[PDB]
Amino acid sequence: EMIPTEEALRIVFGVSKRLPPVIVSLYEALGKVLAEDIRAPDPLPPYPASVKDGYAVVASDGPGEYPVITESRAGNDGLGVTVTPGTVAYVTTGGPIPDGADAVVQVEDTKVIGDESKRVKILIQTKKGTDIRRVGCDIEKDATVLTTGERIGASEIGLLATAGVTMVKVYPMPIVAILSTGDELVEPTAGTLGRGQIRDSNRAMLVAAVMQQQCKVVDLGIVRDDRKELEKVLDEAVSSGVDIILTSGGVDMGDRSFVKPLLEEKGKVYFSKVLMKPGKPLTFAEIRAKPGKTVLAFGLPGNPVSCLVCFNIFVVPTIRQLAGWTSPHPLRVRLRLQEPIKSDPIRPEFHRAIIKWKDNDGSGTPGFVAESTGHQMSSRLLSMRSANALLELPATGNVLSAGSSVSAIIVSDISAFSID
Amino acid sequence: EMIPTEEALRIVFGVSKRLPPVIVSLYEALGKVLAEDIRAPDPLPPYPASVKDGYAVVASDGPGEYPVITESRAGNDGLGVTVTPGTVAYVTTGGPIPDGADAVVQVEDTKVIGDESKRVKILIQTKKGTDIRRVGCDIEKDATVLTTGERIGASEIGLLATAGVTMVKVYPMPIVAILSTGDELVEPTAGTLGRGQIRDSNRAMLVAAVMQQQCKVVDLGIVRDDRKELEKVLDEAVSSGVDIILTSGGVDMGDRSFVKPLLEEKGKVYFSKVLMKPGKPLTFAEIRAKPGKTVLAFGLPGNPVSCLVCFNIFVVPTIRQLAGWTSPHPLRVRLRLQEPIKSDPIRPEFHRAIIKWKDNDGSGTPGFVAESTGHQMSSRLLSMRSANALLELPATGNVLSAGSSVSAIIVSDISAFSID
Ligand SMILES: [Mg+2]
Ligand SMILES: [Mg+2]
Repeated sequence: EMIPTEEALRIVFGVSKRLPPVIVSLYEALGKVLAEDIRAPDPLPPYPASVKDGYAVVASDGPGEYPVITESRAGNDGLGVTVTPGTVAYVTTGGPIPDGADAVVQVEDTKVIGDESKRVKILIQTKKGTDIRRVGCDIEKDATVLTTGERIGASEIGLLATAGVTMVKVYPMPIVAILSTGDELVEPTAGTLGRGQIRDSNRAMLVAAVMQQQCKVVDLGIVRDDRKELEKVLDEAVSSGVDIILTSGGVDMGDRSFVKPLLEEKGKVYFSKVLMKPGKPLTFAEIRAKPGKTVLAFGLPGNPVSCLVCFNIFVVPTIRQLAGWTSPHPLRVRLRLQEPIKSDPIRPEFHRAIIKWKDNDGSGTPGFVAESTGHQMSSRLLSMRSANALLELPATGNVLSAGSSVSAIIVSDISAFSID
Repeated sequence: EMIPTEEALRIVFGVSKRLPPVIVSLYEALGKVLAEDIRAPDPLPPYPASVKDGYAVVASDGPGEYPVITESRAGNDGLGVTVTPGTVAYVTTGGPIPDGADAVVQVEDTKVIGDESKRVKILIQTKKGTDIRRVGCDIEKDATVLTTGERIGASEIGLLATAGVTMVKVYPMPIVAILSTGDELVEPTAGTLGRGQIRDSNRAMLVAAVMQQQCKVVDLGIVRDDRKELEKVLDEAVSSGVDIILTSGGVDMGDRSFVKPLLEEKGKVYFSKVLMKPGKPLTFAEIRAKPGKTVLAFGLPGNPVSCLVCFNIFVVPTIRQLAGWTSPHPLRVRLRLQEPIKSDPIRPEFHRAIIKWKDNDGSGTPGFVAESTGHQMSSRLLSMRSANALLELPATGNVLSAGSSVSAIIVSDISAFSID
């Protein structure tokens, strides 16, 4: 009954489809994947431009004293002026090279002479083309500067701005609906708890996890253990326009667990048991919204750790696939254990760790190392605290010694890792 | 005159100060650093809770047929009912254990008997405490679940919700003002460019870079090469409440470069020349806003590459330090070059690369590898395209062969790295 994680992931990958592209403004494009190629409408620079503050010269003149016939910093400066042999022009970095000049001698290789007509001493012999950016040096006209499937970061925004593109065709992020289930739950605003009550922590945790993925959230609240109630919430969520529904709890054993029977009634359940610790009751379904698009549903396990681990392993790549990422899979690295860890005898375990890069990983060479977050019980959300990786432990039941190597899934921005 | 990058960074670190903490809502706390410890007001679970769907029993009774005297799923279910020797109670996962029961036998190790009073056959001999979470098992009452200086991610939001904390004391992000300088610039909305004009790309690039750091941006636009004009913009920016001002251009040589003289007049310039390629004219200053707080100013170089490299190396750790990060420094790793690279003979170079983790880094062991983004000229923003690292090349002027190892600064979320 329990399918391997690799199979469950292949099923999710084959079912999930990229969202239709949209047109957004320049700053709305940040973080999104391009759905069109971007072409430069003009060259960069669009005019021969100086690399230095100095003088535009005729290289063959060589060292000597010359009159300064114009000054060129921007725009129309020096328009219609020709730098002929025996003359020079002052230029600032980025200034347009006047017609006739063929090199720039930086100001450090010159000296101003006299005082009232402007004259300069060129102190070196330069070569044609020195310290000039030719037209199209950096970007040629009609070059493809960005391509469909490329994710937009800060330099890509810079390239869009360079090319004068301020309305961009991209793949959008999915809209995600989230609900919690359970008669024992109370809102996280609750003070004193009554007997048999706990605060709903999964919903806020998932809202935050989805916010970190840059998706709009639809918070559907706490749903009680009543089939008709959950049916109504799920039906309205499916017809609301969301792309993904996340539930937690009420998906495994127990006589008031209605998520799985409702997903089986409303859509197609691809799996409901995965060979993994934590996360074995994870349920994945596809529901058709009536005209009419597809909605993906993840029936996440109720235990807090299980809920977040399943989100990290299955929901994150699904969000990325819907958002057009060509490489949605998580970064996996190899690392060395800083302490001994016992694997499970039946299920491959995703053991929470805090990893860091060290100059010596224990073997004399630089590498990542990992520390366990401690007890791994699925009810213990403190085992996720500060965890930036999931160690992929095989189902051997053996104690993996300190210094041994394992594969690890990196789950939090690797560029925000705390240094050793 | 050119100070080493390590010295420039130490100066910035010593001058930069953590911002005063504020109180925010639960979801506004995501991404922020805690400025208080968080204590659990009650235990998790706050009642003895079942780990399984099954029956709460007296362990010493052993296998046998017993009447089901109550059912417990949440809240007050089973309140006042005592499970005595010779009786059992049905329980769902998370349900409160009735008084008198001391173990749970999961439903798979039982069978329902008869049909009309409820009776069950317990098929195993269990042990006291099996499949029960004692009060405080996961979190003890008054335990510190989160500490001052801890960054809040999704699991931390979950822990805040668990503890009923929905108003959180955190360090805020800095507010950042951004402007571009130059008579040659036009807005990125411009179509056909006139002679000697280019689109302003640095400002949008920096707005995006600051957005990626989760800071509010104040966009001050294009400023022309006029001392009084820039003075007015800088003066108003300083008194606006921002914490950081970023300029680009007009900071090195040239007779219409007013950023450096204005920073020297209005505040204290700590350095204006750094021994690095690109980025050597980087200028750093502290300005006092009149009552009255300190404002940090970075006079970034005008060349697009230089502008973003300096942002990545100097501004990012400054943002993080202001936002209370205890480890603001960028992740540095060791990696192997996939192609030969020529270092500079005078300045240590921050060479743009696209890095990835490989199962074989070329030496037979897993590791990061790097490819150059190509020509590294500072006017060529295409050299930043897709770059996720800066290779730290020493100032040797030698060709570093393919297969050699270098240090690299990771500049983009390592958990969003495209896999090999
Ligand atoms: Mg439940
Ligand atoms: Mg300028």
